[PDB]
Amino acid sequence: AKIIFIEHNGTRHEVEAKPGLTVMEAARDNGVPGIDADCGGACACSTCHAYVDPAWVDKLPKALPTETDMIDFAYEPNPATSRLTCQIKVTSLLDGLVVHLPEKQI
Ligand code: FES
Repeated sequence: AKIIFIEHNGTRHEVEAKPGLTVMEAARDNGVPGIDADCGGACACSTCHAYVDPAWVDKLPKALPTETDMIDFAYEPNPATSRLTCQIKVTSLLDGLVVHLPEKQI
């Protein structure tokens, strides 16, 4: 599945990710800048935060309380598009998924 990461400045990064990996791993293992992922996908750091493109928000699983509580700590969270990428599992249906990276991670 192809996953597209776009930095806050418009720089586009494309990666191919096997179903089963998380979007965070897809970015981390392929050298995409803008994602720190300090806690390693344990949903406890909010440094894997990204804005899902509106065209894809409804195609993703609903966020769990534990995730939303963490997003509150993220840098400039967006109520409609913000997600923790380590909580998004890649599947063939997400082929073409577009994710916008924030200016900074906290
Ligand atoms: S990598 Fe820490 S919450 Fe996603």
